[PDB]
Amino acid sequence: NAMGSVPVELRGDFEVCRRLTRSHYENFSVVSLFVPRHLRPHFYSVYAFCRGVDDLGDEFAGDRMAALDAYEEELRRAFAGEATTPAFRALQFTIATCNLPMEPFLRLIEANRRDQRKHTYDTWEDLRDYCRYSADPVGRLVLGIFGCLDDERARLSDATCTALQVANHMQDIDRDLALGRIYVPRADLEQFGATLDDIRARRATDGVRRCIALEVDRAQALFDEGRRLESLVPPRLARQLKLYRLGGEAILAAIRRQGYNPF
Repeated sequence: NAMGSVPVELRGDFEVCRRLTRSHYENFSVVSLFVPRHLRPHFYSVYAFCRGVDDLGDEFAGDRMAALDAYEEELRRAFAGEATTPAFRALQFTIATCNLPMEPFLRLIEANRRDQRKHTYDTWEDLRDYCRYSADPVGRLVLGIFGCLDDERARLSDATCTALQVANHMQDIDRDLALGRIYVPRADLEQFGATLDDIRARRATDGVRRCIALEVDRAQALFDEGRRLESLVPPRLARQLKLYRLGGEAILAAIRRQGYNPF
């Protein structure tokens, strides 16, 4: 019972975070299978925060930018000790207890703005750069919760978080296409004589397959580099990281076992 490790006055607010988290993330029992009871509440508040950013995505009615600005306002208030939501009161306690920096929260907010303005990616560097906002900040906050957040370990965390997002992008070419987005870099397709039109026309040409393979290799190399973090953290966090890695590696392995063919 994670709720018992939080102060009595805050248990309601953390209960909200727990509800919002469990209902939004179907696999949360796996994501938190290793987290000690005294740290689970911080997972719930951080994940409720991410859910809040998700909800202001494609299906949100209203000025996305204005909504996100207001959400950023709430976030800053939570760092000033003047939160007004149950979710953000819980986050406020978490921020303080785990000494979390503000930048990763602001980057997750910015990730949503990045997704608004880009439907296609020109280069690998552009995709990598998106990952610095959409994927990396989660890993950094997780290290923060465990007392492991410094530049060296963050660097290794980022390799893993980025690897994971790429792996997921690659297995989700079809899903993303149906939503109006292509994450496969334009230059990496052209490097093998393919184009974005191939992706739109769901054609798994030799160029397409070689481009997917290039991304898979990049992500595998990032997993390999990320792996080092597993030796630098408490064993509970280490096993959690290993398991994210295994999941990501298995996604790559299924892509390979499909001849690098989405669709």
